[PDB]
Amino acid sequence: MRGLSRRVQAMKPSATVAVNAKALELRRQGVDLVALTAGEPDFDTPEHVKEAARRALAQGKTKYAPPAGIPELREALAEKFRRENGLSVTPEETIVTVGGSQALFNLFQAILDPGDEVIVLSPYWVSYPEMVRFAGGVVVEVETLPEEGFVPDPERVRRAITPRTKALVVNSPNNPTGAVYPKEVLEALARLAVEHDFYLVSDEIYEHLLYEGEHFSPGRVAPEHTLTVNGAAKAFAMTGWRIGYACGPKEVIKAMASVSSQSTTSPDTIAQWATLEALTNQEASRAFVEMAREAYRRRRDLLLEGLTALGLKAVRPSGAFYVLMDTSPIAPDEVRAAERLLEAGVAVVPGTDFAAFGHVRLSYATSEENLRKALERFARVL
Amino acid sequence: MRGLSRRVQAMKPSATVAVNAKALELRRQGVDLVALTAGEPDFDTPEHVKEAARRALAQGKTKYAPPAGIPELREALAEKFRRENGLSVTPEETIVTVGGSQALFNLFQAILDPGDEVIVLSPYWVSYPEMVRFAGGVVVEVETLPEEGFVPDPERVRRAITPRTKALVVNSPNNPTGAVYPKEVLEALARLAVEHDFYLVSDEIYEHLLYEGEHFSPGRVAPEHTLTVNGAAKAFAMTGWRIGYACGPKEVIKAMASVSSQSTTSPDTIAQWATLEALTNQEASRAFVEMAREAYRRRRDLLLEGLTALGLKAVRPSGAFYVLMDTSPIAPDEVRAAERLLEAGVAVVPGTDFAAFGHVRLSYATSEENLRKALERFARVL
Ligand SMILES: *Cc1c(COP(=O)(O)O)cnc(C)c1O
Ligand SMILES: *Cc1c(COP(=O)(O)O)cnc(C)c1O
Repeated sequence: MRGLSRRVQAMKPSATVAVNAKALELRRQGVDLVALTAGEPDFDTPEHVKEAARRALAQGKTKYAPPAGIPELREALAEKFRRENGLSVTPEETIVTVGGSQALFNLFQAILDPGDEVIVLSPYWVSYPEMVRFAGGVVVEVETLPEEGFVPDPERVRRAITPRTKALVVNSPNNPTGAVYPKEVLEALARLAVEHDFYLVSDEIYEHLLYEGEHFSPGRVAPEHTLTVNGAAKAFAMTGWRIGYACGPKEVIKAMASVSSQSTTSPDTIAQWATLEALTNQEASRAFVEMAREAYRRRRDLLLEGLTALGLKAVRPSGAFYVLMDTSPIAPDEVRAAERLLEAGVAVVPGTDFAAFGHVRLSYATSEENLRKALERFARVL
Repeated sequence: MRGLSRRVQAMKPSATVAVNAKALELRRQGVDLVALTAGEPDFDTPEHVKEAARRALAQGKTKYAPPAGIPELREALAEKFRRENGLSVTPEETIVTVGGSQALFNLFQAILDPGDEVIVLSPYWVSYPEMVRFAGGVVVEVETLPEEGFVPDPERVRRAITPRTKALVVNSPNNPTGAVYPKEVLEALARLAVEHDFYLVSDEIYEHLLYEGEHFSPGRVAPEHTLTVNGAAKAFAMTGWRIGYACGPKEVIKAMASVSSQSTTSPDTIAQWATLEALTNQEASRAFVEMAREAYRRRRDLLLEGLTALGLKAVRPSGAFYVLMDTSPIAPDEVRAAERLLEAGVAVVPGTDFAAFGHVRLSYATSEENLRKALERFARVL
């Protein structure tokens, strides 16, 4: 018999896609749009990393690599996690994946049985519920509030814990809120995992995109319960290279490697060698990170000042490059609001898919010139 | 609760790993071993491919690409499948993946529900039964005989069909046997798919490594029932770039792309542009393929002659770069024969994991000198 499987037919339709279609038809008819939808840095990948790629090519490093990644990179990862994050991990507790997205995918496939529950904090990155459901898991949502700066309340999270809880996903700095969680909150969440016996999944890919505060890794207090996900995508403008990495409990890391061996085999060899350089040449990478950080901060300040002048509400973010704007004064709901802005000449992402109802996500990974234009168009709508 | 999923724990041990452990121990204690274990070309990837990669780097093509692959590549794939395989496909019925292995992985996740049966023809590539069982499928084995040149009998396959049969996997040229199936057998297998309503999965990655006969794609006779898997890995010596592709029913291709968006997002962008060059620059690419076919042919003949003179049995291969050798005159089983050969100074792959019992896989993807050096060491195990 023919026909698709139940797991693939169950995939929910994105609201972001429908808005995006209307954006394309407008472009076709000559309409000038300013896009504030980018989920990746506007800067190109730094030359020290590109150069390392060129060397690998000439050195003929074009053969299959081990499922968990070339050993040199696994060693550099153990160094990065300890030095930058205060995490006590060995090279064997590290893994290279096809982007941080595959680390999360392999992780869920490795720890979830049909029926297992995963607590997610809304607004959340679109992929979390999809991944949990594709592995037969049950999504249990806990909401963070705008009035609380979108920082989780440990008390609201405890109420979502049941005998079936397998994991808790935390993402700080956060996409789409841009919130940075204080160390006290993160320690409180780690404590819940220890007491209730479940995994704490910490998505930290935005660690270097920080404007105020400190990036705390919960793996510092509960290493055997925490699975730290990270990658080179957002920090070094390497989204198209597809290189991510994680660390955590030996048996879980080993399980994730077995999944890669039956699916992707191993990440692109040239990209693994280029990433080793990004981690080893701290001087050149630090220079790129500081340059991007100062640029994003100027862009963020400019945006918030403008939004405030227009009377538009948006919680001030401390990390990443996003801003959740309240659309109440523009329309009754975020989808209708996003369509109105398109007609005004500004492309935004509706908050529907992130569970950020009544809000729209704005990205400041664009030039200041583009941010000023958008603010002008916002004024016209009001 | 903490712990691993059943799907990850269901994966059983490999005989290849166990013998490779002793092989690494001997290499460690100053032992010289000739390796005939390679599953990838010994040639480095051609310069024009490397050159397309450098251009992409210099042009800033390092951003996220669409889930099914960049539009330029999907269009080139349609042409390749039409021109080389006589398949009538559109760019929309085409998909780019992270290696041919991911194409197969996403396929089974998209079409298999727990209990659905898949028919594999033994000896088979180690990954087939792994991917089927991971998706909840049930493996049904149909044996191919050495006396029949490892070519399948449609009648034997027919007897294996039940109401629960979801797919049939065909691999020609074959790994590990090296057999090339005749157009008539492929047509017969395709018709069983249409007659009994199920999917025919055709793994054609070795299509260009053919010494005698013609390559036939069963998709020509059963388009609505056939998923054709291929890739740049073996033909253009690009195993480390991780780029594969497939074509087939529009709705299946669409479901495979959704699995990608939730896991790997999209294959490495630099590698996608490089692959486009390997498909469009026909003159440079054919020159490489022809040069490789010539070399593989010389090595094959050299190997078979040496085996025959030694009094060892082996079915003459028509494609790929493998040879299954009968280990009866050496040891009771293939694992012990593999261990005796190691001590004689030769590393080979036991046939256990491919279900090729009493046989050992030899790879001639190395220099003639190494092949000669290996045959010479074979005298010590008679
Ligand atoms: C970008 C991102 C990731 C991973 O991205 P990759 O491109 O797959 O490395 C994971 N989590 C969040 C919240 C992200 O924004
Ligand atoms: C090498 C191979 C593949 C795919 O390899 P990728 O490196 O993932 O492109 C598929 N089938 C067989 C039989 C192979 O030998």
